[PDB]
Amino acid sequence: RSPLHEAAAQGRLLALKTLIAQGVNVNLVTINRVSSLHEACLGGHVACAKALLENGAHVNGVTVHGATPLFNACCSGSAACVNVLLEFGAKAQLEVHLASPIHEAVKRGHRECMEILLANNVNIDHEVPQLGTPLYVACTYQRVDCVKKLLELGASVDHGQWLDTPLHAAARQSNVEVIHLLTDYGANLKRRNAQGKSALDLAAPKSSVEQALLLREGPPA
Repeated sequence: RSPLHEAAAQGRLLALKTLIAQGVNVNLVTINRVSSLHEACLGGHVACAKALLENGAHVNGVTVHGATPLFNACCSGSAACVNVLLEFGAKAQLEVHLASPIHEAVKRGHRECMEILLANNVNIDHEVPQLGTPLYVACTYQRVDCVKKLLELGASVDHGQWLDTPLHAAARQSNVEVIHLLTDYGANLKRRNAQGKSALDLAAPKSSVEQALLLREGPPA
């Protein structure tokens, strides 16, 4: 790990540009194949990221753990970083063995980063194995604004993590607004998951979430 890595991690633009000017290797990576660009993006430091990109940093570089600069930018929640990476040719949706930027953005409630990725043609219903769709992640982590936006953009309401629907995920949490939003957008309140459980079955007894499900569930057909 180099001085450039550290300047990038800290968001120390003047030090970073000074080091670049001296001729240090912009693309030097650690044993985990982490570049200075990876560290700038993880810190959400857009000016440092752009300076590195201007000097030939690899916009689609992959760490040993499958992280790209774009994934790291989605960890930080810096929309500015996401934009500059995409400007320099970052791939928005990645192959299966690489960490998914949009799913991390949604998990952390970074709605603007999510919208930018969707605007750059990431599949709104992209189901990462065992993680689920963006809507499923949003429901798992009680990201109300992300849930609302995804539904409005046409996310498949029942598409989650194989048989676990977004409503099943929401039922395990404590957010009532998410329950009504899913229901309003046509969620199937009756269907059962891989454990044979309905959303109502999953809700905590006497909880507000359970109450919401009870109030929205139609009568026996």
